[PDB]
Amino acid sequence: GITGTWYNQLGSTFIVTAGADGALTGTYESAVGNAESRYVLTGRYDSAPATDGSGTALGWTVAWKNNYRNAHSATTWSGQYVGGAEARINTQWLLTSGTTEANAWKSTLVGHDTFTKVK
Amino acid sequence: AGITGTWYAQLGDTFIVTAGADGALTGTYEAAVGNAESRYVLTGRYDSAPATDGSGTALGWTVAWKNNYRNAHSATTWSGQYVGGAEARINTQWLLTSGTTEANAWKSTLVGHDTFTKVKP
Amino acid sequence: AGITGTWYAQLGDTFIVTAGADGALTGTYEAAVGNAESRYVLTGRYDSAPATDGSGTALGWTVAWKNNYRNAHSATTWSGQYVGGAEARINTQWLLTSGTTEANAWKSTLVGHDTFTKVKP
Amino acid sequence: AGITGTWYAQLGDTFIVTAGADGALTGTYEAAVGNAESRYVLTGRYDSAPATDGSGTALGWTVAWKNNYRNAHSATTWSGQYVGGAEARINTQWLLTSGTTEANAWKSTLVGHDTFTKVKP
Repeated sequence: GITGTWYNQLGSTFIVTAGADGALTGTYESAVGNAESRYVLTGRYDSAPATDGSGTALGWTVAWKNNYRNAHSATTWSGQYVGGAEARINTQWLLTSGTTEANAWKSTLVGHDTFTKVK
Repeated sequence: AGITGTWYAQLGDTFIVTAGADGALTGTYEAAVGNAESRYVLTGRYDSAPATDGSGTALGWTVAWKNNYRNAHSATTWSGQYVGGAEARINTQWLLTSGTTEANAWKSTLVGHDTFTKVKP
Repeated sequence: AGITGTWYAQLGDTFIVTAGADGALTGTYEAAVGNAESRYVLTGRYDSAPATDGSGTALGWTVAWKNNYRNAHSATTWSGQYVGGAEARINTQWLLTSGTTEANAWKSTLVGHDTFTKVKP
Repeated sequence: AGITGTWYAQLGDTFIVTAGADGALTGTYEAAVGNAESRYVLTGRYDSAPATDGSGTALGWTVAWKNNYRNAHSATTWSGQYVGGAEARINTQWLLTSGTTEANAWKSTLVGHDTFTKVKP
């Protein structure tokens, strides 16, 4: 259910491959923030989920550095894939910026993203 | 250079990571228990060209809590920064999401924080 | 300010709040079931002089999950912003902390999000 | 009785709180250098009849960052538990939401953690 292209509510495009033993690999393209073009993503998912109607736990990380720019920051998404006719990946995310020690307390933004298979 | 090696959490957990020249993090996370049955694959990303100014290096990684022995139907992501020097640290916040039914989705995700050091607590 | 009145969560919950002239939020939160054992005191604060540039109005509140009928030994805080207009919303993220032993403190806190609207979902 | 008094954050901030018989938290938060332009109203709730099994006492509170002297158009909520004994502490996680435009809403909310103690660190 997981492998393929996913779209967030704000325009961002997540292209992922789910490996048979739990690897997530792919690319992320953000429509907002200090970002441009595509960024490598890597993560993990539960490759043997329950069959009781539960979602499939997963997570991945993007470091906001590519050949175009470097935002000195990284976002992790943690959530679950929910299959069926209206399939979705429901996430919460943490975006941590590299900071000085004086600004560490404000290094990390939190949010949520629901991804769907259609725009 | 600074990131690659072994890191210890405040409560006994250990992880060993290699930081690739182009931003990959790969390694193993070992829950406090200490045995093989408590070792899990870790994968993530870091800023491989960080600011050269005394600021942290941004990073994140994921562990799905499934290995050859156990499966919690859960995954944790840590988001943070590495701070180098005599008392080097990785300061993180994490989210642990469990697979749930739709009715219980509201209570799927735990949040916390952890500081990792190069020496045991 | 547009905050005073009734708000509805995505999953059935209702709260009724008064926003005081000097930044107080006071009211009652009613869990989705809306029976008589589902009402709890809420208290919080908001920006009583927000920006006039089109920005939202920052606010937060807490409910401790104890009333005359039951005690869940837990508390939720919501942090967010009020957005006024034809489709007014309060956009929030929340943290629900349960009383735990030290051993289980790592799993004490759930995180989530909710959007409150002036009409039912 | 355990909660009422002065608490110190790791970073230098101070707050003074009274815990009411029926679950109210009321007080003042001081972000250094505390004189007045640094003092803010805090209000929240706590579990006034916590479990007797060794669990912490759940609580939460909000500060909107406006006073008679300044206004940051933001609000922080802390969610945590009070743990009593010789080394009493309030262990929290917090959310700080700023008023934003709709375009900037995605970056409206900071997350962190604060452990408060009865002696300054």
